[PDB]
Amino acid sequence: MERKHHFVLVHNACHGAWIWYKLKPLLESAGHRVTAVELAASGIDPRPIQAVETVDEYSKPLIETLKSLPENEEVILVGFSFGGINIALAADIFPAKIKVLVFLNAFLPDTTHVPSHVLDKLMEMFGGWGDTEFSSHETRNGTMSLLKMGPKFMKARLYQNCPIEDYELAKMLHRQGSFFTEDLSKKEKFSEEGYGSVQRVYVMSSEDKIIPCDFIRWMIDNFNVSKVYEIDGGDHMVMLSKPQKLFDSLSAIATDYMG
Amino acid sequence: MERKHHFVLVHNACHGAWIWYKLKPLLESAGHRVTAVELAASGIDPRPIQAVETVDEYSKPLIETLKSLPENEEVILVGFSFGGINIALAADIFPAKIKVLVFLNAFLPDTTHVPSHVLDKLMEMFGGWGDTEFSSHETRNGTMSLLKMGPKFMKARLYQNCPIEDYELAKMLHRQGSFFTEDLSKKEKFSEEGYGSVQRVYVMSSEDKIIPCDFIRWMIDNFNVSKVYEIDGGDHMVMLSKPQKLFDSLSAIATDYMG
Ligand SMILES: [Cl-]
Ligand SMILES: [Cl-]
Repeated sequence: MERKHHFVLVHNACHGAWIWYKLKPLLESAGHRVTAVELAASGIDPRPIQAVETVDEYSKPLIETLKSLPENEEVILVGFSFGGINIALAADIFPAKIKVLVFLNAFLPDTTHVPSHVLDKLMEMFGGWGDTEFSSHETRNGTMSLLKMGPKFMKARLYQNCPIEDYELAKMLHRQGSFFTEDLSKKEKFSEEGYGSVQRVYVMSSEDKIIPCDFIRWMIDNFNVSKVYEIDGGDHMVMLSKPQKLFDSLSAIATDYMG
Repeated sequence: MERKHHFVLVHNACHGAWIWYKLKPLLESAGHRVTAVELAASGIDPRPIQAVETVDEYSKPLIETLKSLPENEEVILVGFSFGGINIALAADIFPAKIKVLVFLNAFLPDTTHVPSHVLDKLMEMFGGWGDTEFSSHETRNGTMSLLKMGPKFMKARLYQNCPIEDYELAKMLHRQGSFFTEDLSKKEKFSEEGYGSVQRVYVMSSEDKIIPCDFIRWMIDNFNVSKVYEIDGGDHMVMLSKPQKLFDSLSAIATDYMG
């Protein structure tokens, strides 16, 4: 039998581990191991976002998950949306624990510009946020920009190809979050020796209404990847709209990083 | 077109509003209004269970939902498992807002024994807690007993007839909870003039492995209902294993209390 892999899955801002509830059993039925991280103030994490004042604090449960792996184990690290930023922060700390980073409908940062750069670029040309609620929270680290998605924005821009049940679930579970853009704009740039050394692929949905295909090509042109996979018909929440096709993409990646 | 109704849906201990993600759109597509309540320290509520020391505090979100209804509106109030206790507490406060109580695989308290009676009986009877973790927390008014479901327990006793994705989702979202047995033992008996005045029906799954079909009969024998509905092949989490059959039962209940 083909050697199986351990996938570590990292969710998007304002969501939680729960988003992987369709994908996780598909991977485990194929014989792979899956860890679905719950970031700080996400899902059922007990902290409010107001208590998590920096991106490193946000990302700590992922760093802990990697720190805790047995010696010499390497994972397939999948980051979704803002999850791309978290996996890049993880790869600058534990590069040798990661076989390949998988940027799934994700922010793909570089090692030349400040770590906020690709978010700043998107926020400039984002289109509408709809009924999304923006608020500020003042901290010792400076002012944190918070957001709470609105349900019309969710339906139109994130979940438009998802079953109604998944949209209802999402309504029931999403939380106020942050993209930590202030904090990312002050952080030291991601390193070529850490992050930049790790193998990376991109998986894009063809109907992502949040992270459009032109912006993705821009990111990749600033920071190349070894291969691009496309999921036809996926919305942004591709693990909910097209879990099987996502499985297929992940499987194809895993067959490339046998070794 | 026949008259539609507002269903207020109340989840079990250690879960949250999310359990209703399948049922809610089935009920709304038929023209009914649904409010899926999140109780305190449940789901994404921001409190820990330790902070909610009394069943009244636990149930506050449900009381608030009922208080906020316009004048003269009446709902079908569905309580699932522990949710039976919550809906009896609500019916003792706002009996006039409730067209009918639906006890869904639920604890069905009486107006004769102390409020904890049916919980205390199940706890004497039941020998399948498995890898459930039991613990205490001392409050200024007494010991509060807590529980955290174990995953094996969940699979065997609650989710055995659910899709594997539902079980994975539940692993991702269940929380430490409580049946408030000490607080319920100290509380005034449920009243005849409030709770006991409201119409009530029971909906039972035929394969409930935590609230056994014989114990349901014992409760109903102890405190009668207008009508009993049975969902064939449902496990305890029948809104996840048999959501269309549950929708059928609720649709039948709405037609008997039509107005
Ligand atoms: Cl995001
Ligand atoms: Cl319960």
